[PDB]
Amino acid sequence: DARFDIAHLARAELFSPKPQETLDFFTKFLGMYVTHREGQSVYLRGYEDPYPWSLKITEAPEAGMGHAAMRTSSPEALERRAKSLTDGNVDGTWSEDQFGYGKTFEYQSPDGHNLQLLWEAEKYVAPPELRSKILTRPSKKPLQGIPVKRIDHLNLMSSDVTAVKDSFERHLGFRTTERVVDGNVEIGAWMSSNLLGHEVACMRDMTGGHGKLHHLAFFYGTGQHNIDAVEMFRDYDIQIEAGPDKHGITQSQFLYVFEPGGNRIELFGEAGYLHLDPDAETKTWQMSDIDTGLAVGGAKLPWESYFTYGTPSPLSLDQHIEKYAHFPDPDALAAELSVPDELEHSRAVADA
Amino acid sequence: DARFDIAHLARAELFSPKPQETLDFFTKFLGMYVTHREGQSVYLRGYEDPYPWSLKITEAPEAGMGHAAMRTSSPEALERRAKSLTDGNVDGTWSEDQFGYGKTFEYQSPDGHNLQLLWEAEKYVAPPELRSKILTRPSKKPLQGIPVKRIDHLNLMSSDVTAVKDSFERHLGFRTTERVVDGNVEIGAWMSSNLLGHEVACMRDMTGGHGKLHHLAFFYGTGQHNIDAVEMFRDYDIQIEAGPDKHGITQSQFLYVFEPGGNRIELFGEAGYLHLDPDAETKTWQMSDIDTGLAVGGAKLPWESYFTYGTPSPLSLDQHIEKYAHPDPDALAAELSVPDELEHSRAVAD
Amino acid sequence: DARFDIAHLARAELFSPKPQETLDFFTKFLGMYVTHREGQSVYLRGYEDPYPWSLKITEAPEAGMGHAAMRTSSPEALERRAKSLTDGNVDGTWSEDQFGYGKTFEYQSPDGHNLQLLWEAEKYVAPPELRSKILTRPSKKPLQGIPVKRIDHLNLMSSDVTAVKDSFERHLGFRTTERVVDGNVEIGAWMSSNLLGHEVACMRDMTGGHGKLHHLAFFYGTGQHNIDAVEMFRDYDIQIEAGPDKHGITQSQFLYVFEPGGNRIELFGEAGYLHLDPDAETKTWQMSDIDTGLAVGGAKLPWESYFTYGTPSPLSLDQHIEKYAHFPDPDALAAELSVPDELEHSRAVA
Amino acid sequence: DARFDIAHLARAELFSPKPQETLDFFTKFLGMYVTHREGQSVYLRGYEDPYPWSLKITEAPEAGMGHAAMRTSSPEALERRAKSLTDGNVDGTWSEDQFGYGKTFEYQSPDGHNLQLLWEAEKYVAPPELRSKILTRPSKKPLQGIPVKRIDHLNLMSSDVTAVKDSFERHLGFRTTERVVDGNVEIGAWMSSNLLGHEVACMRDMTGGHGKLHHLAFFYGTGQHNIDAVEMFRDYDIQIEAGPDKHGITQSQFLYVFEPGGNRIELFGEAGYLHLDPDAETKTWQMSDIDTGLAVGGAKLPWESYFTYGTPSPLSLDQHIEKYAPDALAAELSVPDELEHSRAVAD
Ligand SMILES: CCc1ccc(O)c(O)c1
Ligand SMILES: CCc1ccc(O)c(O)c1
Ligand SMILES: CCc1ccc(O)c(O)c1
Ligand SMILES: CCc1ccc(O)c(O)c1
Ligand SMILES: [Ca+2]
Ligand SMILES: [Ca+2]
Ligand SMILES: [Ca+2]
Ligand SMILES: [Ca+2]
Ligand SMILES: [Ca+2]
Ligand SMILES: [Ca+2]
Ligand SMILES: [Fe+3]
Ligand SMILES: [Fe+3]
Ligand SMILES: [Fe+3]
Ligand SMILES: [Fe+3]
Repeated sequence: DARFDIAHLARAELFSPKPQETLDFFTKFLGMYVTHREGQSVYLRGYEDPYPWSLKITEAPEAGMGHAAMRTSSPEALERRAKSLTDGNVDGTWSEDQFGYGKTFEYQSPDGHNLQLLWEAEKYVAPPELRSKILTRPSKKPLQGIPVKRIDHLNLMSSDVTAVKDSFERHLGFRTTERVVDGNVEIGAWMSSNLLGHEVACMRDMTGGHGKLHHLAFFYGTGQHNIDAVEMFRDYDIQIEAGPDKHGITQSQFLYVFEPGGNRIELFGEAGYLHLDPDAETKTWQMSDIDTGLAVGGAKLPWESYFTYGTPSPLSLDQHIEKYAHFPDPDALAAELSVPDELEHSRAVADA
Repeated sequence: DARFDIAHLARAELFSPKPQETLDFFTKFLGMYVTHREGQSVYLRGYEDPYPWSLKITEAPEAGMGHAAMRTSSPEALERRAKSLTDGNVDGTWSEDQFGYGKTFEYQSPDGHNLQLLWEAEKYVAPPELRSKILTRPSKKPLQGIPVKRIDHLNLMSSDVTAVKDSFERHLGFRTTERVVDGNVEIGAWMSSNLLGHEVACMRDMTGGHGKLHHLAFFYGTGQHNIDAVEMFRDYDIQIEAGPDKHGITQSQFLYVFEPGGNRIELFGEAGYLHLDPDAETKTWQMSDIDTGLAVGGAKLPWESYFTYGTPSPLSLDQHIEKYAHPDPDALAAELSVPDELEHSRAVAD
Repeated sequence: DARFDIAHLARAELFSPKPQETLDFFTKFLGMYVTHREGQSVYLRGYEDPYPWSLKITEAPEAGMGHAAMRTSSPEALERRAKSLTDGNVDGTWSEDQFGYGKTFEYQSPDGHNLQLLWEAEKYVAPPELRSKILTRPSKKPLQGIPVKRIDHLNLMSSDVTAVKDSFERHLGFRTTERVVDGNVEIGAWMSSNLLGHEVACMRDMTGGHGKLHHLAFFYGTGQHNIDAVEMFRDYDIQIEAGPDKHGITQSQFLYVFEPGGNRIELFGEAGYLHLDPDAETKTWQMSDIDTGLAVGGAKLPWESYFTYGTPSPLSLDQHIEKYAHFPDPDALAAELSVPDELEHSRAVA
Repeated sequence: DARFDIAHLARAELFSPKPQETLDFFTKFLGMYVTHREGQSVYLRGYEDPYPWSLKITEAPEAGMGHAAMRTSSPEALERRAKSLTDGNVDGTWSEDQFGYGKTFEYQSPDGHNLQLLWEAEKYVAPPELRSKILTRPSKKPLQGIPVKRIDHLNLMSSDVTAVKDSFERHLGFRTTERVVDGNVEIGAWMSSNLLGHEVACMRDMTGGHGKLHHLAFFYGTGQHNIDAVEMFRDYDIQIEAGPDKHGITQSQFLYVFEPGGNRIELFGEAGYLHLDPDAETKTWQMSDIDTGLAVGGAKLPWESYFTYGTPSPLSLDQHIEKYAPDALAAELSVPDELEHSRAVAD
């Protein structure tokens, strides 16, 4: 019974070709605290992240995810999960080289995403002047930007959603709370080891790419903060993809923006739907279900980015939107033909 | 100085070919109180509308606005406004035939919209069991749907925005707070006689049509109520056009839906930007300004309805969206008349 | 490792001497669905409660909690927890007499609270016309009142908080996320088996009573809905105890009211602080810590009800408030002397 | 017909004996822009204040209101209002000595409050990098604190509420939208020249004092910003008096705090009830009406500060709360018990 072996998503690393601008996004707009700098990397936490960092920004020639690490529910759970992966012929490596954390198992998803498992995590203790009167809160909410509380979840792009889902289910004990299917093909899976709808999702890469990041998400817990965040991004020249609105899938209040390095960042409002029922069936969204899945309100997710752009991208975001909006390309048409039309021409999709 | 002669938008009448479904939308979803029924009409108010009705639903073979009435700030202001219109060769009629109101001056905008001015308005008094402990609140907030407080504003579609704007400015003393221009052509004007951004707007009908209703708006004052409303509309099968989001123009939180009779209804969240500065210049939105004007967030206003559909429509809403989403030489004529920064804005979906 | 054996709080039963008024509170104000009636009981769920009921209202001569049931994470977990309790000399009984559920283990807390454990629970299926387009949502959000999504948590009053806490920790595998201490005495414990701050809390009965209910809580997930709920309760004559505000303890947005039968009901806004860190130390609130624990904002929790009234009460709520506000009683003064003054004269207490 | 002669509340000046801490409160917590410094004063605006300042912070030995200025609807309206006041034997002064503004009429309320009228007001224009894409918004919302949009309203404490009300009604053309009465005594009056419930209120000073400031208020327009603001104030050691909640009177979402200099500041959420009906009767709140007037929710307004403390105060805030938790008893006997022992009052 692996169900309870993974506790939560501890941290993630973003690659940025504009590391200072990425850093300024996370500090000046999202009010994250800087806890460490070393080499070409800067380490940040939200004010309610429990460990010394949840986000690592690393200078790189391209955008994308350096890794994501999940924290286990015990040291024994870490041994059981690492052994399951090894016995499943997954190549792993043991490391202990990150500030604030100990012994870490590194491996790749079936599509090449860098994933990590750990137990050993230091509990962040604030300097006295940053301690909160709220005792569950390890540091005061900053006075900068619209500050995020913590990391929320990860959305991976895969050439094969089922292979990534089966890895999380079989080796990590995750359940799939919700998925989107087109005939017999899984094009999205939302997975969790706890009450959350998901901490890890996987969506089909319609461009044939491998091992990409769709988005990293941070948590506000309040829908208004997405309204405040989008008004900030609009007036301070950050590109907005879609939202604020509410996904039918997970019932999460969402806002998607592009940080200056080109990674897609999601801001999450109200937690939404907690999976208290311990043996709920997977909810499967068909193409007849699909419209509400994307957005309860009037929001339209752009075809030319949402369904096709992740990081690293062989094209700039501008070049990507150009190509997939046809500003035809055989690649763009291949993507269009692989996607079912109820999804492609949904009232919750706009095609530039 | 006509600046202060119009107090507010008192009421509007919608025509509906599905009058019971229209009624059910306003009572079951928007929790409006029914205060009267007469002939082919039902009369409603939101719980903070001050007079016995703000909304009249009238059975008709087509959708659209039967009329809108503005209340003046005094009986003398009513005489001054009616005289200004008469002296400007606007042909008006005096009537006194509506429940809850008295003497009314009826006239047409330059584009044929049925407009009215009145002073005499009964103050709604609730039955004892519906009185509020909040003394400015004339009736308890209902326990039905996501209830609207009151009427908010009117958006008129016109072949000629400037002619409609000039009428409100010159004859009613309105100021234009904000407008959208493309070269020398005004494609929208937002007009007010008070601190509100607007109680009356006028937007260019890009199909060349005349005298249509773009939308009637009702007020919540809370952005969350647009979120609650859109979830209600989504799960109870009302068509949603755009929002919830926030218009840069007026800084209003908006949600646009179609009531079953085909009229566009807007739900307004937070009041937004109050015009306290008594001599602010008109803010002119160009096509370089335009994206934020439509929506601060990621909302996309559909080309195929928002810019082209109003009531009455020579086409059904489904037939309209079919035609303007495609080609039709009429749809292409509309596309060529609209500037591309507006047409291909990141705040427009085709 | 019992940590993961309990999944969540499935349901609770309230006793009411005004059963029809209690039912009207939960249906007309809180928009709960009625799924079953049997004997002198009615069974209700919120629109996102997974089983056919989360709330049972039972006619009785006094208010209070008939029982609360927790659902296990497997059938094996139910056998393990029942065996732990039996091996600990706790008297249990096996039953299967409730609509929508199967085999149930009934036992009493160390202070006499009726607690139950079960695995077998039917999944509620709505009639076709009440199914949601939101596939995690088993039934549409109703158009009545400010509807609650689901049951949230339980707050038990005990003569001995530690005895109740040790039962949940040792027999059910709960962790204590937060607690309030006065010297060496635990006067509150907040306990969870999952990411929630708590599904079960226990607070010290300062009157020397045993086995009472402090409150049952339902979930909105949205702070505005506590604002909407309190405005509804205010204008429709429900007694409001405190809030809306936010507890420092759990970081939960709260509103406390009394349902007409005399039970204290809490409405919860935003989920607040999720316990993602699997081995966080218990956070201990002292009397120097205390003010923020009660309320982040300006809310004052009334001494004369919050700290002293639970159900069943030897007095009516009005008689209770009379006695503990001294409208002195040696019993009221005994309660005052047992409570530390930092708690009693906190800026978060009136 | 003076009804339309006053447009809005342009600005106010606060006195502070802790001028730097007061400044830090308005910049670090409330995100106000500093536009000028001169002598012992600093000038600030919210990002949607139309003129170069709405707030002036002035070093002084005691807290309180230096002045409040209302903007008229025309230059002629300024001449008419000034003439009405002088014809009523009110002592007025003409001045033109403030940054961002021109010709000003200064006078005192019947109770000694420093009030001003002006027409001439410069329109603030942001530097290019601070201009908003929202064209009605003259400067970007700052990235600092929970920033206020603009000044909202003023609440004056008076030994005689009726005398202050009569001045605003008869000389400035304000209407009283709502008031609280006890028998034939006005305990509160909420006054407006526009759709707002009020831009000026006056409440009875139960201590027998004269000419005090109860509070100055700033606008968010969003209830959540009061929630965000109170959490900020709680964790950064600002004293919170009451709220967040909603006043039945005006239907305004409110939060009351003390800035470090001792002045009471109110943060306003949703605008609430707009007075569109041009000839609504004044709504009179009795002592049977009273509970909802104070707070729709569970909020309790503290007797020991809310009903008795204003600036300048002969006592520190701490000394005031100490005393009001013969003078305290005189205050208690003058206040009717339905107000004093309301479920919306804490002692
Ligand atoms: C399209 C549905 C969905 C749901 C939850 C997410 O966090 C997300 O990015 C997308
Ligand atoms: C397109 C800008 C705009 C602004 C305010 C409105 O009420 C509206 O309907 C439209
Ligand atoms: C006194 C702190 C507290 C915290 C959370 C609750 O749900 C509650 O009822 C009380
Ligand atoms: C006590 C009622 C009330 C109403 C509006 C306010 O601005 C205020 O400060 C007080
Ligand atoms: Ca296709
Ligand atoms: Ca064009
Ligand atoms: Ca039974
Ligand atoms: Ca004591
Ligand atoms: Ca003089
Ligand atoms: Ca008294
Ligand atoms: Fe996501
Ligand atoms: Fe509108
Ligand atoms: Fe509780
Ligand atoms: Fe105020």
